[PDB]
Amino acid sequence: RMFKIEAAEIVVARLPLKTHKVVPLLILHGEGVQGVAEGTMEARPMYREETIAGALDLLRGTFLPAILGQTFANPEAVSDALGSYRGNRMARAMVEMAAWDLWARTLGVPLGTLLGGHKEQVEVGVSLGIQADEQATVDLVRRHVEQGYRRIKLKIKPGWDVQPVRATREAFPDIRLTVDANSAYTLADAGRLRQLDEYDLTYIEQPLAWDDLVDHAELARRIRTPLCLDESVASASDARKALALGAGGVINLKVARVGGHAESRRVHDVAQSFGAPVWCGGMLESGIGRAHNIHLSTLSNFRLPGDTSSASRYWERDLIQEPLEAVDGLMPVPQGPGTGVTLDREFLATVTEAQEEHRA
Amino acid sequence: RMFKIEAAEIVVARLPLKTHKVVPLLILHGEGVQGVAEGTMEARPMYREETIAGALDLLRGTFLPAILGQTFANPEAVSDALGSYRGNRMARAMVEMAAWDLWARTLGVPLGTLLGGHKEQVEVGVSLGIQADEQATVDLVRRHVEQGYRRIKLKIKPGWDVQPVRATREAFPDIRLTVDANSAYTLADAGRLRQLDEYDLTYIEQPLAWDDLVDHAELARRIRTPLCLDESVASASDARKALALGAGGVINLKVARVGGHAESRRVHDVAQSFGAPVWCGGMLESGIGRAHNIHLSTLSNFRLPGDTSSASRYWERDLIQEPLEAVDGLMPVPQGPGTGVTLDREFLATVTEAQEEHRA
Repeated sequence: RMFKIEAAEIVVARLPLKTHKVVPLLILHGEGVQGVAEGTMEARPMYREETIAGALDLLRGTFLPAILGQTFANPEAVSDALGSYRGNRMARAMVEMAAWDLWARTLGVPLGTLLGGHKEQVEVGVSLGIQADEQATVDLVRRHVEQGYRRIKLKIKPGWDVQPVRATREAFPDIRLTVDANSAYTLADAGRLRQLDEYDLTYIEQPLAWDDLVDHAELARRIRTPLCLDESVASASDARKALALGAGGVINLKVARVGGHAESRRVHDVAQSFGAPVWCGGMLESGIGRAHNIHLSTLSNFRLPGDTSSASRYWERDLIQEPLEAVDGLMPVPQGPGTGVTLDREFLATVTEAQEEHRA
Repeated sequence: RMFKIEAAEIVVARLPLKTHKVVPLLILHGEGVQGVAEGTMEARPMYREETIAGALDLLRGTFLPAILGQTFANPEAVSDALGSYRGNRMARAMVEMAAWDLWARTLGVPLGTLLGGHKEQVEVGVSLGIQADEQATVDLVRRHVEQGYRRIKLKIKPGWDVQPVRATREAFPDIRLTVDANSAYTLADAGRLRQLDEYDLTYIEQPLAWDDLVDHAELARRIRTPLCLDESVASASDARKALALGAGGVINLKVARVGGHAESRRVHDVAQSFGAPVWCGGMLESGIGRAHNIHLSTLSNFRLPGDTSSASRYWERDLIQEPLEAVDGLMPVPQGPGTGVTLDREFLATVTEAQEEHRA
C-alpha cells in the first residue's frame, strides 16, 4: 500500500578520496524505513548545468515542502508532484531515487527487481586518462585487461587520439575498446576522427558539443565509428530524438542526469526499441550512488559494460557498510531490500560538513 | 582604452507590483563609472532552469573572482574570462550585460549604438492573460488597441484558443495578433492549432515543450501559422539549428536567456541570415532590464513589436529615475551613455532585501 513521507535529511559529506569530494545525500523517512540517494551535481557547473547551491536550495525550498506529509502510491507519484518545475534533473533525481529506495524497502524487495532487472552481477569497464605516450597507454591497458575488465575506455583529445588507439589495438586486436572524446572536437575534425574507423572502436563518446544532437548526426554520416551520447540525452524524448536523428548508436545512461530511475528505464526502453544499447555511466559516486547504478544496470538493455567499478578504487573508506568490489570485471548486485546498502552513520558523521532535517 | 573592474555589488530588491517580484542587480565599478544589469532568473525554475540561489552563488564564488581586479579590452573579453562553465546563461548575462553598460559609459556612448543599432524608438506590443470569455477578451483587447499597441498577444490553452482568437479577429480584422501557447500542447494537438490558421496570426509562440526543436519542426509542417520559439533558443547555435530544422519562422529574443548582448546580436544576425525576424521578449523587468532590452531592440532585424511596454503598467514605482513609457506603441530609446538610465538609490534602498560588495 501507500507510503507517507514523514521526514527528510540533507547531509553534505566531504569524503576523502584515494582529494576530497563533496557528496550531497538526501534521506527520506517513512513507514519505518528510509530511502537514500546521492546528488551528482558539483559545486560549479562543469559536467553539466546544475550546482550544489542551486540543487540544495531547490530541495529545501520547493521539492521537500511539496512531498513532506504527503502519501504516495509509488515513486512515479512522488515525481509527478514536482512536475511543474523545469530542468534541474539531478536535483529531481535525489528525491525520485530516494523515493525508489524507500518504496522498495516498504515492500522488502531489491530495487533492480522492481525496475524489471534479473541479473545477479553486472559487467564493468575501466576508464583511462591521457598517458604520456603510446607505450604507457598500452602498459596501463594491459594491466586492466589482466584484471578482467570487459571494456577499455581511453580519454582522447585533439593531438592525442589515433596514436593511443592505434597502439592499443595493435597490442589487443580483440578487446572491446572505446574512447571518450570529451566534447573536445569540431566538425573540422571529421577526417581525423575517421582515421579511428580502422581500429574498430565500439563507440566514440560525445565528441562535439555537450548539448548537441544535430551536429553529432552530421558527424555520424562522415565517419563509420559509432557515436555514443552522454550529456545530450537528459530524457526519454531526448533519447528518441538522438536515435531517430542518427546522432548516435549508443547511450551512456547516467541515472541522475535523466531525473532518476523511472526516466532511466524509459531511456533504456526507448533505446531498446531502436535496437541500440545503453551502458551505465559513472559520476565518482559514493556507495549510495554506486549501488543505485548497479541496480539500474541489471536491466536487459545494459548490454555494454558500465562505470560501476570497485569502490576501493575511489575511496579510502566509503560511506556505506557494504563493500562494492568487482571481481574479474563483474560487480555483484548488493543483497537486501532497495539498494541493498546501508549508511555507516558513525563514519558519515566524521566527514559531515553540514546536515539538516525537514518535516511537514 | 581598456577598463579595470575594481568592485562589484549584488543588490537584491523586493519590488512591489502595481505581490512582489525579486529583482537581482549586479553593479560593476571601474574607471570612475558603473555598469548595472538585472538578472532574469526566478527564485524557482518556472520559466526556465536557473534560480536566484544558483545564479548568485555562481556569481560570488566563480564569475566575480574571475574578473575582479582584471583589465579588459571589451565586453567580449569579460565573457571570455568567465571560462567554460556549462549553461547558466542568465547568470553569465548579468556579468556580460553589466560589462556592456560599464564599457559604453567609459566611452560616453549609448549602448545600442555600440551594438550597431540606429533606431531612436522601438515598436512595442502587449501580452494579455486568459480572460473569462470571448467578450471579456475583446473588451480587454480594445483597451490596448485604443492605446496604440502594435501587436496583441493572447495567452491560450486547451480548450481556450480558437474561441478568444476568433472573437478578437472578428472585432479587429486588421490588427497584428499572436498567441502564447505556453508549452501547453503536444503533437497530438496539431488539428486544433490548424484552426487558428484562418485568423492570420503572426505566430504561435512555443506551443510544444520548452526545450524542444524537433517536435516544433514537425508541427510547423502541419499548420500554416508560423511558429515562434522562445525557451528553446538559448544561443546563436541553437538559433541556427532551429531555423535549419524549420522549427520556427520567428524568434522571441530575450537578451539574458541567451547570455547577454553580444550573443543576442549573434542570434539576431543568424536569424536575419535565414530571413527570420526577431522581436524582443520581456521578463517583467525593472527599468534596468527594460532599458537594456530597448537598446538591443534598436537593431535592424527586430522587425516585429517587442513585449517592452510601459514601466507604469507594472510598477507603482520603478528602480530608476527615468520614465520608460510607450505611446502609440512606440518606446523611445532612453538618452545617455550606456543604458541611459540611472538607479534611484534612495528608493532602491527602501526595497533592498540583500546587498553585498566584492573586490579583488
